[PDB]
Amino acid sequence: EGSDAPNFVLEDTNGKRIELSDLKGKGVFLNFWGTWCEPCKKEFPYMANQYKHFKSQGVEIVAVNVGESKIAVHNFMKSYGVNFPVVLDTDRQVLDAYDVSPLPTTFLINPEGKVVKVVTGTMTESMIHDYMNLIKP
Repeated sequence: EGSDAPNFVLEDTNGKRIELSDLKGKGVFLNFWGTWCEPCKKEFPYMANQYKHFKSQGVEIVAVNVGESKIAVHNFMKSYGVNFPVVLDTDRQVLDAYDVSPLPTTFLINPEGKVVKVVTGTMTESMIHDYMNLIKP
């Protein structure tokens, strides 16, 4: 069932604009994070490993960075082996549209574009696997 996921358009660290509604038809694992955030750091390698399994099953990750710069985010991506889309919520407009407080917070969006599950806090690799299975087409 779910609720409609608020649409947004944000850049990646190359300046490419990504619009959430353009990912309809795929599951979207929408993860809010910051470079300073320890529970975020812990789960990033798990996300990358699971993405290897689920990209070919029609799950996309969109990891929304809260407020930091292209260079800070680039450096983090390289350090953590990020192999999936990362966008920059430069002014917290997307954070606020999702009503996110602590980091990380994750929204599991089905192929219809509806939020079916919300997860606050760090996620184990087993949990991430389950979450991606939930939203795959």
